Amino acid sequence: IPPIPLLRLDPGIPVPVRAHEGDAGVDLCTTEDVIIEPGERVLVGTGIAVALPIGTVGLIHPRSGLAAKAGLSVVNTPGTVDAGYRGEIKVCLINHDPRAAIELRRGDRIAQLLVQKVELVDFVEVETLDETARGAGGYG
Amino acid sequence: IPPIPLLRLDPGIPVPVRAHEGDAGVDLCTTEDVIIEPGERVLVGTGIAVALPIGTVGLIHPRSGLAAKAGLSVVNTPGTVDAGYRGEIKVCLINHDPRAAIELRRGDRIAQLLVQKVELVDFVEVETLDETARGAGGYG
Amino acid sequence: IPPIPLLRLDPGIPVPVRAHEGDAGVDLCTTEDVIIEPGERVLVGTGIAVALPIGTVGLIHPRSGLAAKAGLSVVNTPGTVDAGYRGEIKVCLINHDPRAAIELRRGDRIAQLLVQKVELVDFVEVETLDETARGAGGYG
Ligand SMILES: O=c1ccn([C@H]2C[C@H](O)[C@@H](COP(=O)(O)O)O2)c(=O)[nH]1
Ligand SMILES: O=c1ccn([C@H]2C[C@H](O)[C@@H](COP(=O)(O)O)O2)c(=O)[nH]1
Ligand SMILES: O=c1ccn([C@H]2C[C@H](O)[C@@H](COP(=O)(O)O)O2)c(=O)[nH]1
Repeated sequence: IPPIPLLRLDPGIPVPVRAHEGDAGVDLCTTEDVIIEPGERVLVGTGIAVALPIGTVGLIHPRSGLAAKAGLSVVNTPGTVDAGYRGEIKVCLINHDPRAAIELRRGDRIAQLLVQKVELVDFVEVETLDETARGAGGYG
Repeated sequence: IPPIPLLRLDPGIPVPVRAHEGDAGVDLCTTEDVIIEPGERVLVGTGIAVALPIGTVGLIHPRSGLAAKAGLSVVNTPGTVDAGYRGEIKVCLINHDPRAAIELRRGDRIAQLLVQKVELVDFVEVETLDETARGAGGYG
Repeated sequence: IPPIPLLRLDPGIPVPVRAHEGDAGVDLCTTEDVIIEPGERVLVGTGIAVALPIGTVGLIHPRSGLAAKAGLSVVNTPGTVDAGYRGEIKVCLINHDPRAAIELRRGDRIAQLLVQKVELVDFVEVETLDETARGAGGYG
């Protein structure tokens, strides 16, 4: 698989690497210290820009450990990085703990980045849809 | 790629379109005005139904801008739209800001819809699993 | 498609099944009773371990009904289960309702598990990225 071009915007942030051979994501870091009070959110930079190939999408997922241990998550999760995006990747972090603030230092790992294929499809208006077993059963 | 049949249930909502050639998602709108007080959630309709082909899934992701700027997100994110679903697509919105209510008007864009392949696999019970390097290391 | 080896760690939890032929996910249950007070979170076990093949990822999504009806969600959503993981799958649940606690009993369905392909790519540092129409337009 062709590697993804990565631009290091911040010399103090390492190039992300895959920790185990089949791991879905690579770690993303914050380029700045932040204290996130309970219920508050903050947008931080990751120090990198990428050129994802057309046909793929980058997905920003919360880190599992910080989620369970501190309530740290991502407001717009899964964060959606489009193939044509050439800016710095940013993460919108939120503290879901009711009591304890979260302190993050520059260089701390804050999220993980997955790359997947996406169907670049068009939607064609029709007058009727075919029928299925599941039907209109759903709870939005 | 074969286009996806789309049924317009609401004549006041446009047919979604892909804004740039490789963008992962298309915009979804609310069919109704809502004011979402801090910490509250609401289920809104999008005015469309689709027939996704077997082998794919529709994913409802929060919009990036509204997430960072107002704290708007989706409670069940990523919202999972099954291939056999033939009802109106709905979005369960939540206001994660601690202070400021969010006002959305009919026609406002509230989320984005991605289409991806999904593995329709069966799970076979075994007595033992093979071993790996990562192991049982995880923080749920 | 080759079925996924599943290890039942808890004899009181059923083997997950796909409810309709094209449904994206299978149901995951909690192995324990929990009461989740408003704004609080809890890590529960699902009673199963799996061996996902290299090249895939397991994704833990909130259940749609409980999200809209009770505010139940997943803190690290989408929960990311790596191919090399051989431990018990766990779910970090959170109550986003401001008022009403959520009571879940052992055996209740709490989430859904999807399986998708993931691109196991490397990132190669470059000095410059190519240019696109979308550009650096984004709201993290
Ligand atoms: O954000 C969502 C999530 C689900 N659904 C619809 C389409 C799904 O296939 C159906 C699933 O609901 P349950 O069958 O899981 O209740 O609900 C939505 O409209 N929006
Ligand atoms: O919702 C989740 C997320 C992760 N994991 C497990 C499987 C993952 O591969 C492992 C990853 O945890 P870390 O290695 O990132 O700590 O934890 C879960 O059981 N449930
Ligand atoms: O978590 C996120 C989400 C989005 N983006 C960037 C890359 C996206 O393509 C662009 C999309 O933003 P809008 O064009 O949707 O405003 O923002 C991020 O850096 N981080």
